[PDB]
Amino acid sequence: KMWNLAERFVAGESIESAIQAVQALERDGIAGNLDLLGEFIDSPAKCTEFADDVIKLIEAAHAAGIKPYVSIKLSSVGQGKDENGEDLGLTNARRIIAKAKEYGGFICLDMEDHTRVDVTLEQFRTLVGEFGAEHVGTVLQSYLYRSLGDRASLDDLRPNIRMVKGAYLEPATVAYPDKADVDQNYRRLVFQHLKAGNYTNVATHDERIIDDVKRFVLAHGIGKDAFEFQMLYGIRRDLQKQLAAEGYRVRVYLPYGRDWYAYFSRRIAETP
Ligand SMILES: Cc1cc2c(cc1C)N(C[C@H](O)[C@H](O)[C@H](O)COP(=O)(O)OP(=O)(O)OC[C@H]1O[C@@H](n3cnc4c(N)ncnc43)[C@H](O)[C@@H]1O)c1[nH]c(=O)[nH]c(=O)c1N2
Repeated sequence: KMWNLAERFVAGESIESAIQAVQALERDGIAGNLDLLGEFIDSPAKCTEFADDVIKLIEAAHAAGIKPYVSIKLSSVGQGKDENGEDLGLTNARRIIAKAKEYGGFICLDMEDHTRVDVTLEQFRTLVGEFGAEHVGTVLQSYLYRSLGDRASLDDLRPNIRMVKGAYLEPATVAYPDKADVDQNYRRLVFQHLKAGNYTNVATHDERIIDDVKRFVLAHGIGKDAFEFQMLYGIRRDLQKQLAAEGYRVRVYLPYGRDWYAYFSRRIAETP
């Protein structure tokens, strides 16, 4: 009965359970951000199957009257694999974004470990050019030394970017080892993106940072339509509700699927 526990953080194992969970968030004035979980994705066949499963999700969400908003890791759809002379991740991402876009939806390219940052930001730029900044977004992680520079380099795209602290175990040659620096850099990324007038998703459960961002938005006259807070399903549900009740946009990341063990284990690891 790991599931009796994991149900807090994972919508369920089916597309149906995910849609039901988005519908519940929506009834509470909160948007959803769907994440298909998968573990075996280590072959071009399986990466493309995964992409097809994300597309089936997008169709089901659209059928259920939900604007598709889905986050994917490009490695899961073939990033770094060549199929007939083109990168499989880019090929599959195009299929997935085109389908989301047809239904007025949006895809976020999540950011993986440091080895995939350059390719992801190159691919993101390509895809923004093909589909528009209103339909594809990405993520920057405040623990990396390179992130402030990366954010500034994307300003010409006026891009939708989610700021996160960072999820991977990265060495000190790549990521600030001091949590104080990670947190200060997080504010810097959020504030520079907001000052540039780009749509910003403030993905954090750190209430001190949440309060400071509220302060910043107030002091700078930034509208509550210009950014949103984002949280993982099941973490600080009280803040999710409170921020929605105070007029902020809140969008909750909802993982689903049969392969939930690793995701669930990371939620357990991060228990305060
Ligand atoms: C919507 C969204 C989307 C993503 C990500 C986060 C979110 C919210 N992340 C993960 C992110 O990098 C970061 O690891 C987590 O958000 C945790 O960091 P915090 O900002 O919550 O602060 P921090 O880790 O400091 O935690 C702050 C507080 O939040 C609460 N909290 C956090 N985790 C909890 C838990 N498991 N159980 C109970 N309470 C908990 C506790 O109160 C804790 O003190 C991510 N990372 C990445 O590298 N690439 C990505 O694409 C993404 N995508």
